[PDB]
Amino acid sequence: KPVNLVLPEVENAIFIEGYPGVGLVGHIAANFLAKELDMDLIGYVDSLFIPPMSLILEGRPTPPLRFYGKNNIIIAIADIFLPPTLVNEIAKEIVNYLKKVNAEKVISLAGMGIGFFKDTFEVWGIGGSEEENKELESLGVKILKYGSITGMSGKLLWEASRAGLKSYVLLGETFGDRPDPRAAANVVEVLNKMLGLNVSVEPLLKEAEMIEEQLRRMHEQMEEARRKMERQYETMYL
Amino acid sequence: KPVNLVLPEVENAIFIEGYPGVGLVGHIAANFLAKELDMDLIGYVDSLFIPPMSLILEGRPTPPLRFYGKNNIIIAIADIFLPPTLVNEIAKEIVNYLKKVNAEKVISLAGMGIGFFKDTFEVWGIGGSEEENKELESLGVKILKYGSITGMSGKLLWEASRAGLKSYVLLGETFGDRPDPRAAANVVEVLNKMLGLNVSVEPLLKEAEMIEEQLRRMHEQMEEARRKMERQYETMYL
Amino acid sequence: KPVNLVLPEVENAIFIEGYPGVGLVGHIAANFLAKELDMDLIGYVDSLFIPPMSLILEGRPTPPLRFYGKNNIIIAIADIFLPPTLVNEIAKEIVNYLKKVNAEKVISLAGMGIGFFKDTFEVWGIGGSEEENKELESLGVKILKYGSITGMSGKLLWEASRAGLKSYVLLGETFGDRPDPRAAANVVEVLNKMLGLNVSVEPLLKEAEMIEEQLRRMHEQMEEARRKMERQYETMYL
Amino acid sequence: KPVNLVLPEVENAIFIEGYPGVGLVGHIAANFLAKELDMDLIGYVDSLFIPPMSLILEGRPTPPLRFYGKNNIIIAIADIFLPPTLVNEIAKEIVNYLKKVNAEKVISLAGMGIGFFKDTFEVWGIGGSEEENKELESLGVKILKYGSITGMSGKLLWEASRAGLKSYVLLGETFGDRPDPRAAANVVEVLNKMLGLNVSVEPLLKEAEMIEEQLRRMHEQMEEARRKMERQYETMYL
Amino acid sequence: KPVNLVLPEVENAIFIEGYPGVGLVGHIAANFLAKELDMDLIGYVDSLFIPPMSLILEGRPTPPLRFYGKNNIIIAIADIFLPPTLVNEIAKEIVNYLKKVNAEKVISLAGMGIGFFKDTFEVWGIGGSEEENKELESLGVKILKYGSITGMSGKLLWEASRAGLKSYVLLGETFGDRPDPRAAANVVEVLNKMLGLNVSVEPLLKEAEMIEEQLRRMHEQMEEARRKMERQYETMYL
Ligand SMILES: [Cl-]
Ligand SMILES: [Cl-]
Ligand SMILES: [Cl-]
Ligand SMILES: [Cl-]
Ligand SMILES: [Cl-]
Ligand SMILES: [Cl-]
Ligand SMILES: [Cl-]
Ligand SMILES: [Cl-]
Repeated sequence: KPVNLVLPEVENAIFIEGYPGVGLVGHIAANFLAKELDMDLIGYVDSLFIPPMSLILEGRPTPPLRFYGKNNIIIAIADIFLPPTLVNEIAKEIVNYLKKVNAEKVISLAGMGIGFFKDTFEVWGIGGSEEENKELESLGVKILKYGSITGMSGKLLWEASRAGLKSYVLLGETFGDRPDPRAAANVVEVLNKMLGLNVSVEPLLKEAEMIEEQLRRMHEQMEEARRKMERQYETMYL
Repeated sequence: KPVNLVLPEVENAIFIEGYPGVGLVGHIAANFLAKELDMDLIGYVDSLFIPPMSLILEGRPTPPLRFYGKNNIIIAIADIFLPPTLVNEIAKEIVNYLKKVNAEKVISLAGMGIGFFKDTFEVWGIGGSEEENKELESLGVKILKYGSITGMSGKLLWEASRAGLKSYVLLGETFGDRPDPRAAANVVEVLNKMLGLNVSVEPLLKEAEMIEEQLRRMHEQMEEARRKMERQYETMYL
Repeated sequence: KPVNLVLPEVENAIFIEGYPGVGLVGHIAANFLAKELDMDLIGYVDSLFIPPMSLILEGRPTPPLRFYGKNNIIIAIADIFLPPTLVNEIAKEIVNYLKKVNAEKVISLAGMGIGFFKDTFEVWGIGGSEEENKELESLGVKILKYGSITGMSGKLLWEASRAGLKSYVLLGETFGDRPDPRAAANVVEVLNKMLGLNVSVEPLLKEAEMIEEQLRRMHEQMEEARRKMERQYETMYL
Repeated sequence: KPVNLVLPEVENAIFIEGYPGVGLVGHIAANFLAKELDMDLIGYVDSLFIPPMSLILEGRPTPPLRFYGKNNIIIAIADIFLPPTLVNEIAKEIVNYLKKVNAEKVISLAGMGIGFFKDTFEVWGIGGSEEENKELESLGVKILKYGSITGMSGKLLWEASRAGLKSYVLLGETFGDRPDPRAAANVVEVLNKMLGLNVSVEPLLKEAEMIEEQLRRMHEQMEEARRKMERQYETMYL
Repeated sequence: KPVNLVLPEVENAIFIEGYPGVGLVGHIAANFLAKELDMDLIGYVDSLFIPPMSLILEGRPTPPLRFYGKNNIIIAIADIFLPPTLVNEIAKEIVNYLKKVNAEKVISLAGMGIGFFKDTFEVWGIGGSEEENKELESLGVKILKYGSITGMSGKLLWEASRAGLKSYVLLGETFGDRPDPRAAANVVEVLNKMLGLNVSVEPLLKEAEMIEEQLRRMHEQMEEARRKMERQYETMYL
């Protein structure tokens, strides 16, 4: 067997997947939820085809593909992109596990790279069947009419619905070229409504401001430093 | 088994295949027929070697290789190019299914990239045996004397005929560098005669005009906008 | 099993192979013989690793690797280059078949890319053993002393001789950069002497003249057309 | 199987691994310890996927992946980088061996590429569990809070701890672009404290000085030589 | 099984291997010995992963990897480089054969690419164990202290010694960028002393002179020809 899921059964699990993707939208959202709900590391994906590494998080070695849990919610995180065939093999194992445990919901978190000059960033959605499309509509999420969703999200959407599970994908609009905690927040907001979780997305919006403030400040200091050096060169040498 | 066909039996099926190819001729033709005959999604190809995705069509997740049906006609569609060995594996499974169900006809839809400065775009044809060549001649389709037909179309032509099925390929002449709904229409016209379907190719010809009108109009507005900006720069700054 | 030879037994077969190669010498020679001896398509090579296609010849679908026959002569043709390991696998199956049927002769047709400024184009030869070298000498074919022969020809030469079959390769000298029906003719001439076939190589030499006449004429008309356009531009605009 | 560990059992082994990596920090450290503790070559990794070579050390042929030993300490050395899947396969076999022999400690030596203009080069650490983190803290090694450790080190850290073994990684800060015996020395110092070995890191610090002195001296002589040649050209030819 | 050695048993064989490598030193040496000792072609390596070809030597088809013999000495020759894993597989089969027949010596011939401006070209050596190092010392061959020997030579050295066979590598220093019959001669001289063969290396040194004389002469005639053409252009056209 190329891929082994090492993951305890969690009956009627709500499974949320945020693999790396455009904007890191899914990934930031999933990681934020795992943190804010004080989830434990409950399992991981094991395969010879996952390249050798340990991530170190709060001084604990963790594998690159892992599962976090707090009673009934599982969150699936990855820190690497993976080749297509391996993704498919992992998706197979995940869907087997979700059938086994009669998972209540299968939710994939994703990003949609969508220009620069858009006023507000929406969250789009798609459901396994018309029933799930209706649910998403009733949380005021725009349903995606035409498109493609590649990667784990796209495969889970199809595979999980085909196995009779209620499956969804949320796609936060983002620039498409950078980590975007704001778009992740939009997605986490939709997830609050969907699951009644009441997690504040403030720390996420704070994080975004602090990054942008830091960038502005570093650019200021860089340019101020070269202007000082030019003025200094001229007074010394003209 | 590398490829699983998930497809109910349709006795004495007329199987039509329009995989992506030059001009998207086959693909547009097949997709148009599926739509205009209000076909249902009846099946799909499943394989670890098909890269992970869902297509979203009218807000429903669908796999990239799928089958549409309406009583006795099956239409095979793909939204991705596929590597040669996988194509061969899919062809094997398709031909097995068509033997099983005693398919009446196996028709591949394709394009022939053929210059720019040709007055009219023809439709060529080829049959599994001289019997099918004769049929195509009697619908005034030119028989291809010398050529190669690569991809699924070429393989099905040979494999299906070798298994005792009546097999054909229709090739719409096209530019060779762009989606061509007009050439698809030519092919759909030939398919009407062949199967007595009376599907209007008007919406297809309309679609082509609207695309071209839109392009012309956007190019007009683009060029008019830069001329305005030049005039504006000059009045402001000369 | 990666490669299946679908080929009826032909006792004491004279097997001639002309796979694509420098100059298309082998290939043109083999194809010409098959045509001029009104051979039938008697079989083919079947493998998932042969890329999907049908060639269309005289309006009949044929596979890319095929066998032509007329009582006791088999001619093996291919329309594609193939990767080394697959070539070896095909060679194995071919040699098994030739042992089975006690083949009388195993002849590979090939080209030798050899400069531009040579007056005459020779045909070289090599035999499985000194006995076959002697035969070739007695038809005034130069024996190749040192060299390598890659591809199917080289493998068959060795494998067929090692299985106790009389094996040969004929190599028509050619430019090395273009289809050369003249060099093919040289090879077919040697094959006439070797097998007493009396096939005229005139149509081949005719074909070469007509191609060269067409090229000269097109180049004339091209250059005459731009001279006319220059004269026309000058009279219009000076 | 694809990888065979040829290695005698050493009960309750202290296993130290220094595979090549940034700075050659791990590698230099491990190699130095093996030498200074007069270890014997006790085993090696054998695999068809290890490229064919012998290293020659003190006139003895040795394989590229080898194990050195002196009563209870095993040191694992490699002289080549290896592809990820092979690394994982080797890690599997190593961890199996370490379970078998109830290894006391599993220590990976590594480097951390970390800029140029840093005052001191530290040594960081990480442990399989909080118990080992505590040990490292009590030798005044900074515990790594966040990061990733790729390669054999990262995999062993996780795999060995998951099999109930006490596992650690030491990471010497280094420039990141060159062999760094100084950083290796820092790591060997930490290893002395951890295992009570009292190995002098002087020869290592000496080695670093001699390399740097040699570089400076060669650059001096090069530049002095071209200045002499310029002066000589001018006196000869002006 | 990927590689079959077709090679009669030769009890207590002296096995000499000269696979292509830097300078073609090994290869020229091995080939020269096979010729000068009037060896017969006794066997070959057979594998689907050896690319299809025949070499033609004195008008006989031979495989690219072959074995020459004269009572008790086997010489292994290859005319192609091979991928690492295949080399390892061939080495496995060779060492199995050498255990089977209780081979007396396993000698690899190789080159060491080593600059341009060296007065004399030495021959270095290395032995499987200290016993063989001593033998080589007693024929005044310098023992290599540190280095790596890649390819078949390196693998045989290790594998054959690990199977209890007496194994050696001789490395002729050479430029590193061209066929070097002189360095091959140096190696053949050492092989004479080692095995008491008294083969004159004169024809080899003669061959080198004739090549160099030919090069000088061709370069002379080339340059003399363009000078003549310049003089001729000037007298015609000034
Ligand atoms: Cl990341
Ligand atoms: Cl200045
Ligand atoms: Cl498309
Ligand atoms: Cl201006
Ligand atoms: Cl061709
Ligand atoms: Cl190294
Ligand atoms: Cl001067
Ligand atoms: Cl060579």
